[PDB]
Amino acid sequence: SFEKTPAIKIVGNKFFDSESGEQFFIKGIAYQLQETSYIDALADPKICLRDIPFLKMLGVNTLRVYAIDPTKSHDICMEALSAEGMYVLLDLSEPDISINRENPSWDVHIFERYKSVIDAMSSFPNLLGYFAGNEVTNDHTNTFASPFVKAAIRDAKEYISHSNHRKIPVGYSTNDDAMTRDNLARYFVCGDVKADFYGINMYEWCGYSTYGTSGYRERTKEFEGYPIPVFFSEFGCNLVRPRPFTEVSALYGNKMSSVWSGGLAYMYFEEENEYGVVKINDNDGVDILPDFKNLKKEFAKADPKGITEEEYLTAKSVECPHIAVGVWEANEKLPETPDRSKCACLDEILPCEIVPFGKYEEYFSYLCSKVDCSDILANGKTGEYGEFSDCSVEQKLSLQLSKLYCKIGANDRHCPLNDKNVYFNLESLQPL
Ligand SMILES: OC[C@H]1O[C@@H](O[C@@H]2[C@@H](O)[C@H](O[C@@H]3[C@@H](O)[C@H](O[C@@H]4[C@@H](O)[C@H](O)O[C@H](CO)[C@H]4O)O[C@H](CO)[C@H]3O)O[C@H](CO)[C@H]2O)[C@H](O)[C@@H](O)[C@@H]1O
Ligand SMILES: OC[C@H]1O[C@@H](O[C@@H]2[C@@H](O)[C@H](O[C@@H]3[C@@H](O)[C@H](O)O[C@H](CO)[C@H]3O)O[C@H](CO)[C@H]2O)[C@H](O)[C@@H](O)[C@@H]1O
Repeated sequence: SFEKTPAIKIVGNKFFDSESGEQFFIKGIAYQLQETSYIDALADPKICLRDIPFLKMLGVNTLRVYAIDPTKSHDICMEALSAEGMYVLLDLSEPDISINRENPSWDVHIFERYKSVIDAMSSFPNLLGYFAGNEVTNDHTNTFASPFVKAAIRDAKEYISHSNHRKIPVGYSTNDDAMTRDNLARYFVCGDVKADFYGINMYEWCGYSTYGTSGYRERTKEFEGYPIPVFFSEFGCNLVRPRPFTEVSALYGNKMSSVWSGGLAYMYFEEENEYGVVKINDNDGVDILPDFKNLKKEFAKADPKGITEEEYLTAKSVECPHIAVGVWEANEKLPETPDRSKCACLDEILPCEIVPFGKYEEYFSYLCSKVDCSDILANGKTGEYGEFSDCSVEQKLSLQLSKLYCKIGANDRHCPLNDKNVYFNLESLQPL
């Protein structure tokens, strides 16, 4: 039974309980432990079942999870969360498969990761939403990554739309860099492709601050009227400890409740970073930390006054920020939808291949000085994306390798790169 967690839907710039029609406010906490590189606590009952009683004590209705393993089952933990009225916001990426902010690509390999997570998690009514990225652009030196994130939002939403699944919204989580934040917010709702919701990692309020002095009043005025639901995807500056979490009183108070859809404290687990509200001891048990009681009391007190779906309904294109060198370099034109079938054709017909099974940079420099690599380049500043720029890194390399091989024209099965990962593709010899 998922009865205690009816699906949440979006209307305008607010979330609503699809059953009751009442506005949904996130009272959340990030929940992520740190042969996958990441640990998927939601795939392991002995972990989630240990923590849910403590999560219940805190009074949260939402978790943010940054990484799941889509090859594992999640029904036990997802059902156990639902039985306690808890929802999940989930990143689609993982640390080893994410859009690289310094050298961005939107390709078949990352898109396949996104689809796998969607197919693993979409059956659960308590899946609140998916993030198609987290703090990808994080300052003025990497704004050209944002078009790739926008393409990911577009493609994730279309993949969901064309699937049998409930239409779980797809949004974005951003940092709070002063020089880029206005542009980022506009960009993710500009043109034809928009985030469904927008989360900000918000650490402006530290210690015993106030609505006016923290910056919260300024942020609230800035996001007034923003066309999609907005919330604090993280909060909980730890400058002053134990964290009193008095920001929670402001966030759910009258002024902010009309703009913000709540937020998620960072975070459940203590990881030698002084951000946890619990610490897992040597016996694998939960040791409650001084912050825990303060977060619990603040959430307990928080009673946001929202508006109902029906009354919101009877109440009611964004220009993309211009480009300026060194300041804002995210083109409105987005990379294409990665095409697994097109790219899979490279695996089959190319004479020279590099297996996935430091290296990449060196080989690109070598090959791209011998052949024209335009067809695999992706430029988020100028909005120029080569025909195979959506293929995997190895496919892109193999293409250039094969071009060089054909340019040489020796036709002797010697691929012109000495490396154990290079091979001649015998299928290339087979006529289609
Ligand atoms: O900056 C250039 C380098 O970028 C490298 O790729 C990164 C990629 O590693 C990153 O993965 C993110 C994680 O960093 C993120 O961690 C969460 C934290 O952001 C948060 O503060 O704490 C939680 C809980 O502890 C962390 O899990 O998790 C998300 C979701 O799984 C991952 O997407 O993403 C960056 C932007 O997409 C990306 O640039 C790249 O590997 C390097 O080569 C490059 O030098
Ligand atoms: O500079 C880039 C950096 O910005 C970080 O966001 C900052 C906030 O950290 C900062 O918060 C200030 C508090 O630390 C201080 O104690 O109080 C003052 C107000 O009196 C706060 O402003 O506020 C600025 C501007 O609002 C933010 O830009 C981001 O978390 C981080 O993502 C980014 O790298």
